[PDB]
Amino acid sequence: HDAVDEFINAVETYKEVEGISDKDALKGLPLLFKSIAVVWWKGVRRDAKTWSDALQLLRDHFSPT
Amino acid sequence: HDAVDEFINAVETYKEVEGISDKDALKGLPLLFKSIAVVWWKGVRRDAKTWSDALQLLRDHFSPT
Repeated sequence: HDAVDEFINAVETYKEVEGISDKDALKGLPLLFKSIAVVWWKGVRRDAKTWSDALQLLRDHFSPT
Repeated sequence: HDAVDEFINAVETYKEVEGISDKDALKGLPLLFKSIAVVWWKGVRRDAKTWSDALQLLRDHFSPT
């Protein structure tokens, strides 16, 4: 139940829900989740001041519009 | 159910299971999950050749010994 196990569950859930192949996943998912993680950390070191505002922020950054 | 939502669930599960405060979590968890993500990507661009070997790898890197 450590952080690494929860990280892997996220990646594997996403691979499953999106029906991504093992080959496309190996090629693509490490950089995608690396980008998410960097953006989250970047937006906390820049702006966010709260825990709820650190979560919400990452969403608004990957926004539908 | 996108990647960002699964990422947030991982972080929030970890915060909950470990009983981390909002203040310690804001300060600490973005860099921790950023590190995990970087290590995973690093170990795929270096060594791993398979999907099961990309998962397993990240574990062995955060190894108990």
